[PDB]
Amino acid sequence: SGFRKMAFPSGKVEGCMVQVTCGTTTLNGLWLDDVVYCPRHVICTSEDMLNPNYEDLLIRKSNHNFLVQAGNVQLRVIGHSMQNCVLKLKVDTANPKTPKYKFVRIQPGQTFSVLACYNGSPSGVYQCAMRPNFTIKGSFLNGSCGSVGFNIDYDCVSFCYMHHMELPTGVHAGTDLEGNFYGPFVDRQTAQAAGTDTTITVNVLAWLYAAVINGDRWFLNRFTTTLNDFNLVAMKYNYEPLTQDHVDILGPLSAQTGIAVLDMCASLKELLQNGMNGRTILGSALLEDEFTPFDVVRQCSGVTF
Repeated sequence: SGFRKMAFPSGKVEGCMVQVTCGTTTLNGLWLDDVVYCPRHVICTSEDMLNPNYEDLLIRKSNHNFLVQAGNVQLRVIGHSMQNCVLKLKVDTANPKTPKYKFVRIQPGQTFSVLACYNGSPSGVYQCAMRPNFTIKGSFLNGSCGSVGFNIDYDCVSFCYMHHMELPTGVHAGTDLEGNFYGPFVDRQTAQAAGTDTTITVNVLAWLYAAVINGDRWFLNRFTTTLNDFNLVAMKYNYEPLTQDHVDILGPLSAQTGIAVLDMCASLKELLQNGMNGRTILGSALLEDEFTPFDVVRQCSGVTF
């Protein structure tokens, strides 16, 4: 028992992190097989970021201008190309620690682990979610760019995020590993603001199931609701609409606890309208939405990698 914000073990990813320098800019790269992936803004000066023409800036760069260091040892760059907002540096050595891997593009509501890195060295690991406004609420200092987000399926690492930028509201934007930004964000120092940070309803319900499994039961009431009635109330509180597909996804947690999804929706409706009255659920005074149904099943059944 107990329920914690749990990250994937980071060992497989620690083995892929390198340092990339172009002139005075140092950030992180991901070394898989004989390719190093990094944010294309590695080629930019502070001044360049106000209005960069990446194709024009790249013409001034050769292979030998990209300095790649893997734990104190220099890698030889034999090719470079830009794909969307990432640079692909071809190196003459395959990473001997390359895990089985995939590049995925995740949906809002999906969670992943971040390995925060500086100068190609791991600092820490933590769990995030892709927000409905396509930002993440990370922890990233200057130097953190090229840090990656990932999920592990037994022995296979699915890379879903590469860190590029911070919005002045303190939230984070980045790309998939094909270099496409999540959401409308661009790698330019121009006015960009996040949209409404809506709450991931299906994730809140998963976490309420987690609470019941772990004996935290004070919020269970004698009520039920309908999807349409729940969604009338949810919308008022900037919760995402709940769909029949979401109900189906919560099936396993419903079955484990014997509490119908619509009964748990009725408990959530009462928590939204009444508040917590100074009580806590799984050590939180807020409704937590960064656990997916899959995350709850995994943590409550002890799945390993």
